Amino acid sequence: PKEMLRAQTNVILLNVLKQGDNYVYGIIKQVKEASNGEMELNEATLYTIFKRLEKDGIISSYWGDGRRKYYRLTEIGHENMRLAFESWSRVDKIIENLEA
Amino acid sequence: PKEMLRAQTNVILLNVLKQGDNYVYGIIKQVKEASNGEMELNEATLYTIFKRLEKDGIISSYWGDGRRKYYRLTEIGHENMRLAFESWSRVDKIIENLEA
Ligand code: HEM
Repeated sequence: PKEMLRAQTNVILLNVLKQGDNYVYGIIKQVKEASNGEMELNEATLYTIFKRLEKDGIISSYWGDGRRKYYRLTEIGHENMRLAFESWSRVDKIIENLEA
Repeated sequence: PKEMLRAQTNVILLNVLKQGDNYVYGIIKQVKEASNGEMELNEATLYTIFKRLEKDGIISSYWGDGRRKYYRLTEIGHENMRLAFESWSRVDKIIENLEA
């Protein structure tokens, strides 16, 4: 399901930036390692996602020191992540209660 | 965020039906209890969601024995849930690796 995959990719990318500002190739490498090789993201996929996140004010970009484009979570992006994490956590506990 | 709330509601409703076929008022009651009262879903919200899920072949409906409309996960709906659970579980382990 394409839109769920995009949702999953967005969550992963935001959690990478939560660990620290990063650039596209560094993010790909980190996600490849964290997924034991099972998730090899494409440069162009990240550009597509980051254009939307920047438009929405969730992340911002800035140049490093061949200069790399770095991305950072914004203050709004951090707050949105925390709200999402807390509400999905409540969902998890609801589902836990529905089973046993 | 409205679309994330809808995503959360969909997941909860599908997990209710995973526990057994059910009807709208019974589902509301179960979700209210499982959320310790914090999630009181509206009849009309469930109708909206169930119209889409039925259209998509994820659930189907049938009459009980004042007769209630019962809903069941379909074979496709069960398979979609399992695939979603497995892939989001992989996401969780990816995020775990990104932290420590
Ligand atoms: C860790 C925090 C999580 C976030 C931020 C998150 C976010 C999202 C988003 C954004 C979507 C798609 C809806 C949209 O893009 O508007 C989605 C879909 C979904 N999530 Fe999560 N999610 C999280 C955790 C979980 C967990 C723990 C489960 C386990 C039950 C789960 C199950 C699902 C399912 C089944 C869908 C598919 C919804 C559909 O196809 O309609 N998610 N999630």
